[PDB]
Amino acid sequence: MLSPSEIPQRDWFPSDFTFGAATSAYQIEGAWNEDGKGESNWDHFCHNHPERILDGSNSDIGANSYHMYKTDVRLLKEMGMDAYRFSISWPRILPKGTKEGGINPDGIKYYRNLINLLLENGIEPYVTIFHWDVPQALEEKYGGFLDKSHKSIVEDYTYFAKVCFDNFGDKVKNWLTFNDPQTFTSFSYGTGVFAPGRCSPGLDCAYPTGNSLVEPYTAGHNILLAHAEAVDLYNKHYKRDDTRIGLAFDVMGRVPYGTSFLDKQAEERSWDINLGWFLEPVVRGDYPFSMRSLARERLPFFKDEQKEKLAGSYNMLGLNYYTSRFSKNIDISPNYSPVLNTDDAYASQEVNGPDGKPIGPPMGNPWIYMYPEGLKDLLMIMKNKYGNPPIYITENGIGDVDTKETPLPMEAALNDYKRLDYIQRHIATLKESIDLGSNVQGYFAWSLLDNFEWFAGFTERYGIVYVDRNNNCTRYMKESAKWLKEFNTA
Amino acid sequence: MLSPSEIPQRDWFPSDFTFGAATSAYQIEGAWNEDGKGESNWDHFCHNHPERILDGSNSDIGANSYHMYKTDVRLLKEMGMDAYRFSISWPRILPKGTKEGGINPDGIKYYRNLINLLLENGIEPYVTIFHWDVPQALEEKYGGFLDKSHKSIVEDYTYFAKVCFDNFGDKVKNWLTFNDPQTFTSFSYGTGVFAPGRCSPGLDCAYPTGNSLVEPYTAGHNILLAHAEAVDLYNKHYKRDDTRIGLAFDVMGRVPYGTSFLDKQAEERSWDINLGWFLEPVVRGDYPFSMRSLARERLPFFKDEQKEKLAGSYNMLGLNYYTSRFSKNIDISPNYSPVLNTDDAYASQEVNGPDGKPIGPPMGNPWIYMYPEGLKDLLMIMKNKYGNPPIYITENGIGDVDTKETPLPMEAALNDYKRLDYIQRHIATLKESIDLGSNVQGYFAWSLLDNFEWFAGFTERYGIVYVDRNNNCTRYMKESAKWLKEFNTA
Ligand SMILES: OC[C@@H]1[C@@H](O)[C@H](O)[C@@H](O)c2nnnn21
Ligand SMILES: OC[C@@H]1[C@@H](O)[C@H](O)[C@@H](O)c2nnnn21
Ligand SMILES: OC[C@@H]1[C@@H](O)[C@H](O)[C@@H](O)c2nnnn21
Ligand SMILES: OC[C@@H]1[C@@H](O)[C@H](O)[C@@H](O)c2nnnn21
Repeated sequence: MLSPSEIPQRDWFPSDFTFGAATSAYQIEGAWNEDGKGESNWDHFCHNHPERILDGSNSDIGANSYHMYKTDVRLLKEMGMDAYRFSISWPRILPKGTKEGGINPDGIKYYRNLINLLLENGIEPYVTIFHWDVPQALEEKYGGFLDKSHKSIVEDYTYFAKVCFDNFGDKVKNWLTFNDPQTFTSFSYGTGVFAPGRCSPGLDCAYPTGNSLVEPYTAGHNILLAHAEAVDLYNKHYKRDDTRIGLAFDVMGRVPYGTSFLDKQAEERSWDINLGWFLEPVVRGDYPFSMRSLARERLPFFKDEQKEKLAGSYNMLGLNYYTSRFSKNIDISPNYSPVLNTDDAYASQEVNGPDGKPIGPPMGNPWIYMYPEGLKDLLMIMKNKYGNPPIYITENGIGDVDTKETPLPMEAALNDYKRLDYIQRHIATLKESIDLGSNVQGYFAWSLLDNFEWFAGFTERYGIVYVDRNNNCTRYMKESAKWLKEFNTA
Repeated sequence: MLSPSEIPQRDWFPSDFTFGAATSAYQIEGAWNEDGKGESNWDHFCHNHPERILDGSNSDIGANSYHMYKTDVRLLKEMGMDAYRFSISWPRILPKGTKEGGINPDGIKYYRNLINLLLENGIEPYVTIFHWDVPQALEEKYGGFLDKSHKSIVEDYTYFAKVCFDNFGDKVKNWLTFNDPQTFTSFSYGTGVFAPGRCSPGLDCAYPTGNSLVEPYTAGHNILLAHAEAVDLYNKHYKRDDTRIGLAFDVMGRVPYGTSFLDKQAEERSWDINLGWFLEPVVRGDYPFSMRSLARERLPFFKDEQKEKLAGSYNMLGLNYYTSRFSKNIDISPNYSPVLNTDDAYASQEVNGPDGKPIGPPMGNPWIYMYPEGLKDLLMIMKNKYGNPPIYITENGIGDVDTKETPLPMEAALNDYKRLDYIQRHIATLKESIDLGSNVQGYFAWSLLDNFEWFAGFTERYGIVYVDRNNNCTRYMKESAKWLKEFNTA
């Protein structure tokens, strides 16, 4: 519903600016036990706990992109995308997760063929090493990223990254070590809505025998140690002058709930716990002060050698931006006690401001509210506080609800003008942000394809391309994809 | 040192703006054991521990203002001062510190006569109820402001305030319950340089059997409870349309040491622990979040009733401003624990910036560096963050060093061009601050009179009027005083 002169055009942006789409391995690949692939944490969680997926489903098939990857590339090419963000399945490459367990050559051939095909079609691969799919072998051996020794997972992740660099590094110039460390740790070990489904006693998850105040910080610490080890390896033995490594953060914009200075403080604590938790370690080598003061002993300390490896451990940064929240102060008092790790921010995160209105229009699912102004706020924080590094918006989109009780007619799914409007408004925000001096360099639509949306199952469709599961995952371009084609190829 | 067009003029300010000078009872009065007056904490400290005073002195005589108050008023009148800020000696009024012990009629009569003399000369009294002189009887009974009951000291202070309102309130329209709660608690119970001289075991004070991490907060909590109760009493039974009550805070300006956001965070924590510690309770009903997060259990909680009495418990506020520091970050770490309560800010306070130069030129004594910009910064914080309430600069001045090893010749002491330049520059800053929207309404030069400068004894002269103690405490106007007379009466 933007007027014609407000619709973004490709020539608003630099010639070397990048437009792409994004997927992740567990969400699209299927072929969960084919050609030597080992079980993952998510295979295990979905198979043993279908009650913890909203529609009882799994990603045994997904979008069948293991078998249908060629048509994925054709879609990207037809839309004139500059790049494709996808992830590598750790267990597909290393079925037992370790060096000892062996490299799976069919796993390697799959990603090799995908990468070469993208490149022969003029499409740049942006490769996520880890997008939440831990080999179940490692989960059973030492709990994966829960590894209390801060050694085994770091070595096993580092070797995995090495295998990717050896086998794909000659063709891949853009790596991201981790995707959404914050969501992964908080949801897997805090609320337990993600595999393996752990949380404190008294809380509603599959395994209420963890600790929602400690385990998320343990896993987060292991993620940062792993990231720093992998980047140290990459810089020393793999990086060339035109290649880049980083990681991608999930981030909601934060706006103070009211005019009180207390809500400004709340807002700052909220940026810190969401983004700062992982950003500040890679920028300066330690967690934010606020988190140290509030989580205290539950947040591990780094060795000085590890801080050195952490500080400056990126050439670029990914931001996965979807929505924003109002941050409202909570005082420290004997009547409040944190239950979840995210409660350490002493701030409630509200959809509705003091007027009772949502921060922006609802996009249809339980959590996405359209607030492009938050993207601008975030890019200005990256510019003015964190050194203005090269930024890619590695995910941005909405999920159309499609359930057994309230089906989404294919016709309505394809006429996705709500998604299109949302994409247009966020892209236009990026131009406004560039004009203000943001070092943002690209934008990736989250979801080339309708796919398995984690604990939501297939109840939400995020694709710019529809996937008919009743057929054989046949792909049809939605209106959003048709505009992106027009946009890129004018 | 200011050029002619830069020297402030009286018509730079509104016609109802207030220029004055300031003293305190223990510092000027003398007559320490006369006319029924009870012993105070400072009598006890100086007499029993002369080794803790730099020149071994006491204020048995002070500037002899108990006997010489008439010439104090004559001096104020000659200078055209609109107002005089002085304090009431708790033990001069209530020798045992309680209702039980009785009111001392000669004490009442003294302050009655001073107040009446000031008013018939057209000088408005600004009366500080407590400027650090606790009746020693209360110190011996329950530790004074250390009272772990949070009850006895509150009742005794509130009764003291009631006696002041009952006996002087018909003539006094401007009351300050407390002077420098931060300095008083930190120096009395943290570093122990002030009476009664308490600090943690291992530290250099007269009685290293306290707790520098706890006692200052206990004392601070009792001060705030006493303030709230006295103001509640005042509002209910004594306040009129044209009268006002508040308190006065010591505050150094804070500037980030470097360009790093970490030093901006350190700067904020420093404002919080210096100013916010006592300001935020009277503004909103609780301590700053940063202090609760860092001091934790060492900082007591308020009852809901107490929070309600505290919030908005002022019609005006005093700021005692002399200097500023650079605030430099200190990370939370296993290799650092606070020793003094002020270490809870996790910031070092530096005189010299990263270029090795001082924040501003030294004024002569150990701690005062001239930085009038810091006053403007402080006034903008009061304006923008804390509601822009009516503000009086209730102290501003410098101390001229005068010692047995390096005497200050009387002529050099009277030609106090360094003091005059400092006073002129800060009054100029107030003009600039008012145009920027500050609700500042007056300025009081600290020290009508050369007086007893606490642990420094008589080694520092802060007067605009010189006091010759080798004669009969005879007063001579310095050049600062002469310029102020010209400024006020031109
Ligand atoms: O999968 C659920 C999604 C995550 O993908 C996002 O990272 C997260 O910010 C969010 N908030 N609520 N639900 N979610
Ligand atoms: O929830 C929608 C998408 C998920 O599908 C992605 O896997 C995840 O990386 C992400 N983070 N923020 N929101 N998302
Ligand atoms: O004596 C030292 C002086 C005290 O006497 C002042 O009253 C106090 O506010 C201050 N802070 N820094 N140094 N001091
Ligand atoms: O140290 C100089 C003066 C003391 O003489 C005053 O008693 C005190 O109220 C104050 N606070 N700030 N600086 N000072």
